[PDB]
Amino acid sequence: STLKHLAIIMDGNGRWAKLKNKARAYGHKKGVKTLKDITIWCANHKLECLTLYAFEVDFLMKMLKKYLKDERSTYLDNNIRFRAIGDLEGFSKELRDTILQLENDTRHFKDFTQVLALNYGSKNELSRAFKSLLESPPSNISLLESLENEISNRLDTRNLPEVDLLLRTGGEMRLSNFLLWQSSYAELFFTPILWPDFTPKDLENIISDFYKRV
Amino acid sequence: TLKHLAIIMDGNGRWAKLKNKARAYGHKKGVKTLKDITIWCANHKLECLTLYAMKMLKKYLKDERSTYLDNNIRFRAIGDLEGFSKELRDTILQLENDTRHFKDFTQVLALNYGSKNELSRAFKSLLESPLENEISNRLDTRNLPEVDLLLRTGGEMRLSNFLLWQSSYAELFFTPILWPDFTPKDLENIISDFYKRVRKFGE
Repeated sequence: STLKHLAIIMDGNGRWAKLKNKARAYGHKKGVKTLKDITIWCANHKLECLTLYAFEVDFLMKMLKKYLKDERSTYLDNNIRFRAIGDLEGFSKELRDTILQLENDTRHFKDFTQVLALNYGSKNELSRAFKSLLESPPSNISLLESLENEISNRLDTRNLPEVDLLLRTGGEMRLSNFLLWQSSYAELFFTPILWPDFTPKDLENIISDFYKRV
Repeated sequence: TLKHLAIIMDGNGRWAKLKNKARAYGHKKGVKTLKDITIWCANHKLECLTLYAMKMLKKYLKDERSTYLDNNIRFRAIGDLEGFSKELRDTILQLENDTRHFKDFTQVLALNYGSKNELSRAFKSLLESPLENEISNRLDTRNLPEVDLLLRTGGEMRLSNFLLWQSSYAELFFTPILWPDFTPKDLENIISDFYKRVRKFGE
């Protein structure tokens, strides 16, 4: 309805494990679970887009690819379109290929899309969109004065609705270079609840307040 | 470490309807707030103060020219100045010129400003006359530091197309206080909080 695109900055995973005198890796696992819970909830409640801010380095890109392979079924199952934003060029060929794969094998699900920000940075994304216009300018570029519409479609999020509600768990109140362009008019919410302790119920209360604001 | 403070002045209209008066009275009051906050930031050694902001503007630039000079306050405007009259543009440019010698504190009024539009003008500039840092220096704010604290008065919680690129890592603050009721005292509590926050992430 009024809330079509929800974006979430998942924070508090490490800090969570710590507070329970546990290993950081243990926190990132519950975090990943909450992620699944949150995307399914959203898919089941008619939301069009859900964007998650996700991100030796050679090993983490391997866990991702194994991760994406693990959940490949859960997407196709619930009919969730997978999409990835960020600088994919910085990933291993093996990973950038699993992603482009999962993306294409889910392109048809046009009702609810789950977007993962991987090796993503708003300034960088906008930089790449610029590099795109310098390499492939639009024919009527000489007759143009405003490039906002040109820029919007060169962004990784091309064809995705603008962010309606941007949420940050973990207590911090910063944007952290996340969807700056796409969140220029998004309703901002913040909560001290660590990501792993974040449940779908919390999401409901927050969404309830969203409408109140509107 | 608090060098650049950006503020979205909002709530001038609700303040007016509340006191049962026309918007003009609220904006009139909001100009005093602006002046007081500005002078307060100069006295406390901030480096830059950016404010998100018709007949009133030319008037303001006219009657306040004196306080910018007395207080050693450098004036600078950002936004799309083209959309302004040939007369309004002169006052603005002239004021930037009559104050360019001040180097300690700078006050930036965002006039006819849009963050998406500013990025659009810098891009166009780059194409025309040729990464992240190159785009940055093409922005209206090119010579100022990144925003450290972005505060929004009025109660609303959204950036509203304001300094999006320049505020990517800024600490966000929201206050229900309406711009005309906002005082230097409110600003101080907020700045004390900003430092408490800066101390908490390192723990």
